Amino acid sequence: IQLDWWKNCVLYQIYPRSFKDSDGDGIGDLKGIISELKHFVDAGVDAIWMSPIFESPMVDFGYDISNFYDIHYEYGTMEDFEELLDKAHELGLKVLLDFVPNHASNESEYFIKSEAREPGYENFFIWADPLPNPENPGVRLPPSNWVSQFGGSAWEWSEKRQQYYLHQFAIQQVDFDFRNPAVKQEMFNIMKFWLDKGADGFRLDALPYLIEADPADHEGRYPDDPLSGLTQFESHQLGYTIPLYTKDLIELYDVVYEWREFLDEYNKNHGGDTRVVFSQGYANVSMTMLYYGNEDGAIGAHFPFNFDFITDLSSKSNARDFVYIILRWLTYMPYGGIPNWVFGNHDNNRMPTRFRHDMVDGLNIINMLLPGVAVTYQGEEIGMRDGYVSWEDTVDIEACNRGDPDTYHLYSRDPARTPYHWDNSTSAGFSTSTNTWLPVAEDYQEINLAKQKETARSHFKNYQALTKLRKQATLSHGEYDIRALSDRTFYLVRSLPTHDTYVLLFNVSERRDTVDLGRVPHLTLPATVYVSSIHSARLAGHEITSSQLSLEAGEALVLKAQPI
Amino acid sequence: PPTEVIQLDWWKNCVLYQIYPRSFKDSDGDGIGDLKGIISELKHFVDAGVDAIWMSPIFESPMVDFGYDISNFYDIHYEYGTMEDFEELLDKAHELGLKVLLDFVPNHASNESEYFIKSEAREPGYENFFIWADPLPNPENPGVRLPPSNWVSQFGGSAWEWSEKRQQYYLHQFAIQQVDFDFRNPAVKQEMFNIMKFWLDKGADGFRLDALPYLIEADPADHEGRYPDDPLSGLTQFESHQLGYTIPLYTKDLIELYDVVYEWREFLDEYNKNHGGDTRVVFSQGYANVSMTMLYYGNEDGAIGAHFPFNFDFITDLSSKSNARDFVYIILRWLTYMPYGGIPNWVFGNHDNNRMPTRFRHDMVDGLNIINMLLPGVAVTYQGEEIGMRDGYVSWEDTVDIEACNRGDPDTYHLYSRDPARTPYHWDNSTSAGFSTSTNTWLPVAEDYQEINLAKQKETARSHFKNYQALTKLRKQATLSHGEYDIRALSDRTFYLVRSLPTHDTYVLLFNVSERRDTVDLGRVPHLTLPATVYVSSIHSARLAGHEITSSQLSLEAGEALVLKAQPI
Ligand SMILES: OC[C@H]1O[C@@](CO)(O[C@H]2O[C@H](CO)[C@@H](O)[C@H](O)[C@H]2O)[C@@H](O)[C@@H]1O
Ligand SMILES: OC[C@H]1O[C@@](CO)(O[C@H]2O[C@H](CO)[C@@H](O)[C@H](O)[C@H]2O)[C@@H](O)[C@@H]1O
Ligand SMILES: [Ca+2]
Ligand SMILES: [Ca+2]
Ligand SMILES: [Mg+2]
Ligand SMILES: [Mg+2]
Ligand SMILES: [Mg+2]
Ligand SMILES: [Mg+2]
Repeated sequence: IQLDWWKNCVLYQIYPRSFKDSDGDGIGDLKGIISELKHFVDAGVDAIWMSPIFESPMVDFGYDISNFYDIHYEYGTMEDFEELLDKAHELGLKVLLDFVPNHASNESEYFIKSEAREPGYENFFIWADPLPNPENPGVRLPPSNWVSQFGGSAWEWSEKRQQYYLHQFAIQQVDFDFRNPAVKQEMFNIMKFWLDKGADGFRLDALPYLIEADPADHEGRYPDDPLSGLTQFESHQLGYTIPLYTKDLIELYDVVYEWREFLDEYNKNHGGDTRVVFSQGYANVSMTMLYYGNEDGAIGAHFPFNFDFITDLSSKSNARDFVYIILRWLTYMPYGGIPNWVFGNHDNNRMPTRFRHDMVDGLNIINMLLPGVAVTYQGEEIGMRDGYVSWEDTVDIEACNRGDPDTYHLYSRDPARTPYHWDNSTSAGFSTSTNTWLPVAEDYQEINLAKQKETARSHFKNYQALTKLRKQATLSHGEYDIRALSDRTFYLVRSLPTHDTYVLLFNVSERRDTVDLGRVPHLTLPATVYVSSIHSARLAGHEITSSQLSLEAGEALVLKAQPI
Repeated sequence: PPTEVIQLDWWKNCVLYQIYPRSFKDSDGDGIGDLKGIISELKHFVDAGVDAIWMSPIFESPMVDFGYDISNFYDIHYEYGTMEDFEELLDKAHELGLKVLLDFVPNHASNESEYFIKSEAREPGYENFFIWADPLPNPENPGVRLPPSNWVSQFGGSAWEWSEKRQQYYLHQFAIQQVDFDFRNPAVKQEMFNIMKFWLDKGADGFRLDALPYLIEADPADHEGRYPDDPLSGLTQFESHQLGYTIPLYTKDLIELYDVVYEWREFLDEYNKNHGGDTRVVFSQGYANVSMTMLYYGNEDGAIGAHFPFNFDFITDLSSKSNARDFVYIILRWLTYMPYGGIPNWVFGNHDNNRMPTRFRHDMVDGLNIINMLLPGVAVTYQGEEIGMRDGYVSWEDTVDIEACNRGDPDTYHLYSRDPARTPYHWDNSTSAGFSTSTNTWLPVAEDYQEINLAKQKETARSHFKNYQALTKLRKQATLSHGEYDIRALSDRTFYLVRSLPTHDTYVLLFNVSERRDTVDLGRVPHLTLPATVYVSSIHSARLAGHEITSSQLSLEAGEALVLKAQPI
């Protein structure tokens, strides 16, 4: 039976500001994306989601939204967006928008009206009174010790309103009150507006932070978060507190289930292709699985993002660690759940930087060959590395607020946001201008899409071979078997009776490894190399005939073998 | 017809039972368990379907750490009995077909050992038997003596004790009275061979080897001729005398310890080659991360170590906070990380940790013993798990565990004390649960002995003990010794474990580990064809052994566990 599109799509995250500049201002834009929609068809991408493109002061490059109903002028107009949707659908692509429900810009009308106590907006954000200060009574203390994800107090004093407002993110990102039925209605209004425009669904931002302790349950006070007791964190630094009262509250999931109830209604009433929500939240695996639904029968996000290849694996990982981490989502996911696999995003170091340059193909093979949904971040299809960004060039508010000239590199997301490497032209073909909002990585001459399209073997040609492979019943409907053959090498087998068997072998280590292919289930020899790492001695079409296989450091093969 | 199978070597699928001799059976009314006690109940292990027993330490000991402080590694502690009682235990155990393993503590000796008395005196052959160090130079005021480093004892305080006699510090990672051997001393390493040969020659079938993570510490040659400080944890809740104040980078899990273990295995392999009869084995004790734990089996350069390291995952990583997905995921860790050729093992308790039904729940006893017995490899049972013994209440006044006496006080002792898991075994409802004829026992008998005792569980229709016997009996079936395993969660509440083998019966555990009821589709369980028969059920299950499962829809109560017997694949 053929699956609904979202159950095995290749999903590509576009960071619009760094994708394509169509107008020589050094800033990626919608006309730029429209100009390269054909790239997604060439790559074998099914669906694109864009990081935020709504009206925003750009304090957090779009995650601070001042109007949820119109396009950010630097990216273009409502008309450009409508054209992007039209041409993407024409090419067969699905298009998801980055919805940011936790917070609004302090330049939003919601906030201005709330700060001024305009009726029906007074309780739109979290507003609280100061505490008195025993050590210097002149210096007001905030309602609680809560710490912002971007450093300092999560509480900002409003001169105008004579109260503190909550900001789990930047001072300029103001936390909506999700116990307010008017806030919750406004979220339906925003989603209805963009679905009415033709959007294929939403990526839902920062959900762990939706709800904080109600002061009603704590004698009218905001309860302090427990202390970590780690001496490397001072009271203004993220890590000083354990976010017991400020993150992963059980009530956040009820909001998500209400969103899915609304979306299921909409899909029923409008028909056509299913519109989906994919949720973003870094949390422990059990809190992450409540985004899918709960055991009482609630249904949530079509899936929450799996960040395990970001959070729990790196160049420090061995083959047993790879297998053990891959098994986590597969062990914890509810029955009928769609697995997904994320290798990078705009908040984390790029895939080849976190792992090694020689592991790029193996990592893209894992993404494409595991059951479910492959997620690609902008650049991973060509093996883009972290770009060098000086203190002087750093614009990430997280790095500016938490960091300084000596430390900024511990915090900055900018190195994973440097402009896309189209070719070896000025600014790697991202712009006609040499003034890119972030500096272009120094290695764009070695690493760009044009070069990879015209070399016999490249990351991009491997990417294309893998997205093409996902059309095979073996990958859409086959079983999986995964195990380590040593500390250095593991296998992943997809099998399905009467259909071809596909086997990943991946030496994730820095050393040669010789493995016994007789230990691999469902693998009969001779077998044919379908894809090999760009540094493999073995080419596509090569026959593997010996049961003893030496893999070089980082080497990955996909073998096509006889059906079970 | 059912295929023939070649029987496994004994140690690859034994049920291994840990005896804590002080708490097992008092034969003489002193309230202290003893060897004649154990001899009198060797038939209990045959009745239970145990293949091998290991005893916590019975060697001469001042009893500061109840046997782990050994003053003579070549004789028996007088409270437990004599060498002759030991020889008698071995003979009668072997006559009944049991294997017997001794617990040997290689890391440290009693300060009452001749080794330490000779070492403290700088006697030739023994001066460098232990780790002796000068004070750290304190030029900033030479008046005050500083210890060699900030190292913290596992039992609280400095790991360094000043000897007025020798005018140097000695290392004790445990109690002041437990002195760390120098494992870079070839004479120490040879003495460890001499001890194991002596007990193998008596006819021990092998050893459990204690506290192996602590064998080797940093060599001052690598740190400019001083003992390097352990890094600070920087946790606000620990001061410099408190375990937790340091990270044991220079004091635990050093790579050189594994070379000692591989040398033990080399010595044992040669001994087995030169004596024949059944393989003698070493099982290693070490609490460490999974990568450091698997190095006990061997390494990927071909080194071979312990027959296995103990798997403590059901103690360290699962509890009553765990759901069915946690259970599966933790079970998969040993199976994923274990090297090719390695024998899995499963440990639910010991003399250092809370009892299984206390860590989990009282309603989970059967399900936990089923997991132990149905998983592939070796089931390890701690004294009392076969009847579902719970922790005993032990007051501060009755607390004798040196770790609690050193680290704890009237308000805190319960955080550290191992005594609740060491309370005397519940034989029956007589005086002191039939452990002793006296009302005076070395630790108090748990208050629930009238409700939880072996004799009662033999007389009643359904019991933890009767389920245990049924499971150890099932382990003789080819499906459990030789069969494949499949394990997955059906929900957050219920997982399955299927043992299957073409032409032999299929066996399926279904376990609701949650506090809520769960209904599951048995159609999702691989190799399960209905109708199927309940082989074992939890003592409060709606289903008795022999109950026919015909419906593909199965409702399980909180804690309920079933083993189903189903037609061969
Ligand atoms: O380091 C970023 C920080 O924020 C998270 C929260 O889920 O990411 C999302 O939310 C932020 C505020 O809207 C954005 O800055 C970020 O870009 C967005 O993806 C996590 O990545 C992390 O905790
Ligand atoms: O809490 C006790 C402490 O010691 C360990 C070390 O592996 O256990 C063994 O070593 C001790 C000293 O010989 C004994 O007191 C203990 O009974 C013995 O099992 C661990 O359980 C722990 O780290
Ligand atoms: Ca919030
Ligand atoms: Ca030692
Ligand atoms: Mg532009
Ligand atoms: Mg970060
Ligand atoms: Mg006695
Ligand atoms: Mg303890």
